[PDB]
Amino acid sequence: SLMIKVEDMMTRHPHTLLRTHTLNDAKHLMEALDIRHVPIVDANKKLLGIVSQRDLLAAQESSLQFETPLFEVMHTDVTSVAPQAGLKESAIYMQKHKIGCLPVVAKDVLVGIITDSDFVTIAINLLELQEE
Repeated sequence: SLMIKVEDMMTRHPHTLLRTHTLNDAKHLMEALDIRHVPIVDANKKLLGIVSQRDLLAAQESSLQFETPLFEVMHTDVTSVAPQAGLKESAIYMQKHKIGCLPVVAKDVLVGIITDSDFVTIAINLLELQEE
């Protein structure tokens, strides 16, 4: 039994946006950092939702028929986890429920995110261990 917790492998201090910032802002932020998930938070860093590249692409495609506020784009259903959660359990949850990115929250405050990028890092460290 490995005791790895979500907080041990999550991306800490993720870049976030206010709900009144726009699709265009989230697009730009995603391009600048080459990321695909931007949590939406209030002034006290409390998680309100999250937008993915897929969300932005679907809104843009659905418009061909940039200024939309993020609160209109983000899904009203929000999945999150606590930082003390076990890593294997949380990954299995993400797998089973087809969740690509899982925000990590403590007392409503966003403390981190789990993304595919975090699993790459952890796969590398495990393979390195297996080699050693």
